[PDB]
Amino acid sequence: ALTELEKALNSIIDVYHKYSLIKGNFHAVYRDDLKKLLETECPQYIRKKGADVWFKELDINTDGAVNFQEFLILVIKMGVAAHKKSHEESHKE
Amino acid sequence: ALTELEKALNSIIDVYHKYSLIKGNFHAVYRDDLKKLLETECPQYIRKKGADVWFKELDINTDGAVNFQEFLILVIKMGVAAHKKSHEE
Ligand SMILES: C[As](C)(=O)[O-]
Ligand SMILES: [Ca+2]
Ligand SMILES: [Ca+2]
Ligand SMILES: [Ca+2]
Ligand SMILES: [Ca+2]
Ligand SMILES: [Cl-]
Ligand SMILES: [Cl-]
Ligand SMILES: [Cl-]
Ligand SMILES: [Cl-]
Ligand SMILES: [Zn+2]
Ligand SMILES: [Zn+2]
Ligand SMILES: [Zn+2]
Ligand SMILES: [Zn+2]
Repeated sequence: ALTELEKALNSIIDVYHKYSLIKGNFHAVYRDDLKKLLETECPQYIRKKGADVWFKELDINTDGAVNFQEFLILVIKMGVAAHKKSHEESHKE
Repeated sequence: ALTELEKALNSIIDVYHKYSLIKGNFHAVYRDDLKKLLETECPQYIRKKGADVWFKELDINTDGAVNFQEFLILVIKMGVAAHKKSHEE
């Protein structure tokens, strides 16, 4: 049996693999792959920046693809934004 | 509606609040609280480091607790490790 934290991380892994297995290297999310990822998995405040802008920022080692480690940058920024908004809703700030 | 990615993040947030709401400042996880988190939410290869060792690593500003930002360090390291180990055995 897995813990909720373990199942959450495996879910994030499955989301990445969903788009990394589309073509080419199995641990590479290419520009067009990331576009479909943003439109399907991400909310509007993430989408508005566009796939081209996100791809350029996420491609840390500049190899023309997004690996899982680079993908976590997007995941964490979403997590922070989600937590920040929920914190601002519980408190009438 | 919520995407699979959004739900996973909410679960992670819920996991942190589960231990931060125990006592004192509700936005802070203390040493005993972290030990509880590690023993309940984390796999063996993560636990083997030690609760005291993990706490010193996570409490980077040394205010005596792990806040949400510091907690994400653990989440990131666990995520990388889980992915790496999922492609083994
Ligand atoms: C609802 As809260 C513990 O993020 O202030
Ligand atoms: Ca690929
Ligand atoms: Ca890259
Ligand atoms: Ca607390
Ligand atoms: Ca701290
Ligand atoms: Cl950005
Ligand atoms: Cl609170
Ligand atoms: Cl908090
Ligand atoms: Cl592999
Ligand atoms: Zn919080
Ligand atoms: Zn609060
Ligand atoms: Zn506040
Ligand atoms: Zn993988």
